[PDB]
Amino acid sequence: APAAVDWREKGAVTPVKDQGQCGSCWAFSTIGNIEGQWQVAGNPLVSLSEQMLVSCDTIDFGCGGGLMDNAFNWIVNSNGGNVFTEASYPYVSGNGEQPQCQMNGHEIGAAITDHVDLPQDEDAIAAYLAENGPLAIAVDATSFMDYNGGILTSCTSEQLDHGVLLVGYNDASNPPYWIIKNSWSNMWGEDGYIRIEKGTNQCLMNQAVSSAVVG
Ligand SMILES: COc1ccc2c(c1)C(=O)N[C@H](C(=O)NC1(C#N)CC1)Cc1ccc(c(Cl)c1)OCCCCO2
Repeated sequence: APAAVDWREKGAVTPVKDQGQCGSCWAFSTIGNIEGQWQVAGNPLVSLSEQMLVSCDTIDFGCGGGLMDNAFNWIVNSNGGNVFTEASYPYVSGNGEQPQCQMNGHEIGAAITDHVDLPQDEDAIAAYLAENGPLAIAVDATSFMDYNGGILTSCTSEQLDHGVLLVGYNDASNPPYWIIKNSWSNMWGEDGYIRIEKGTNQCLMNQAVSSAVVG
């Protein structure tokens, strides 16, 4: 594995979005992973629609939450692997509420076929992240609330409550660390991002790692 990766540089990362007062982090993590897997599949990097999932995902609970795996299933089983652009289906549940699903009028910006679950091991993950790009992961976010910058090495790691996106890492560093993109706008952490210690299962990060599949 490389000493450090960061798919933000490779241009696989859309800007930091805001999920608002709605429990749709599961939908951001999902979309962000599909954003990066589609880019890294050699396409124009494009912003995909989180509102699609929030309003239309019948396997999940919209603004009440969900699982990244179940979004991946619903996009395949229910939407023929199709994903609408942000542009054509903009995010509107920012202040907590859940508009009805509208299937028409939007434009497809990305397609998928399957998803995969990755091992609860950290070098393993580092090995998939660096070969494939941003990975949908779930975290204990308890210590994200008080986060203000730098490398978190004393994270509460007792329960998975939050979907986020893993975009890079760095072993050359003391301690080594992961780069994670959040959905709490660029006014939080380090312009939207948080760095946590790598190699201790910080915030239980290796527990629920997944990614969609393109082509
Ligand atoms: C289909 O709806 C479900 C079903 C089971 C759920 C969860 C949602 C769940 O608790 N999801 C977390 C979540 O939705 N967090 C919110 C935020 N921000 C809405 C509160 C975000 C989340 C939390 C934990 C997690 C995953 Cl993959 C996602 O790993 C699985 C741990 C137990 C599964 O908990």
